[PDB]
Amino acid sequence: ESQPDPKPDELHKSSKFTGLMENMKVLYDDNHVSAINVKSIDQFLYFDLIYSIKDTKLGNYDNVRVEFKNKDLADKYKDKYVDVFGANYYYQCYFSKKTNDINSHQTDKRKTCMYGGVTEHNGNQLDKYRSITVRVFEDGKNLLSFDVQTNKKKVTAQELDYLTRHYLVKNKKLYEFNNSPYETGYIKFIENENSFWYDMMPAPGDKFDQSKYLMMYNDNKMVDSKDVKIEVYLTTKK
Repeated sequence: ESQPDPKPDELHKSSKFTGLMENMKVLYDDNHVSAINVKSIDQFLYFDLIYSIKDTKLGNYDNVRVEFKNKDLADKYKDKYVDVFGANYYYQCYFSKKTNDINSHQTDKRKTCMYGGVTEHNGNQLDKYRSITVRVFEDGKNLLSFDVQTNKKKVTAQELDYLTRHYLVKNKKLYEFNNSPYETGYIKFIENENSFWYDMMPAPGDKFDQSKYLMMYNDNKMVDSKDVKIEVYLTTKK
């Protein structure tokens, strides 16, 4: 089944967001969580899992809390080896680790947080990368198309959304420090006779809540990388 295209729920307008657009841009910039074949090492609340994933590139985190929509999802992946991929946040992130009074001077642990992004490792690997075409519509016209790549058979929508928006930040300035050249944007995922979409712009007002925005990924929704198609619909600002 297909989510109706926007107009019920009309889209967020970037011109009515008066906060710092950088706080959206940073979620789809170069840095993101990516780990292959890792297992949970702890749990804070009953609907999350904690991973020791080090930020080898900048060391901004050593531990990542992954939050899910419900207990069933955390139970499904607990203690199993998985791949993790997603957009992380810091300012609103908190968790405690249950290391049983720990030792070895745990100290100086650097934390970050995310939602969903988890797929089983075993069985889900392709030998060679798969390409997925993204068609971009600007004011109704398809003026740009490009591909994103994944090595997973079942892939989260979060991973594909990140890769799509990363290209558009770098090449079409989708988000800038204090504005966007686009008024509205949505990303649409098509998988056989199912389709769904996400609003790409922040809610109006002077503050952007990163955690609430990223919470949409807590369903861990997945698509089959061989069947999915991506469309992006942007409208330009006056």
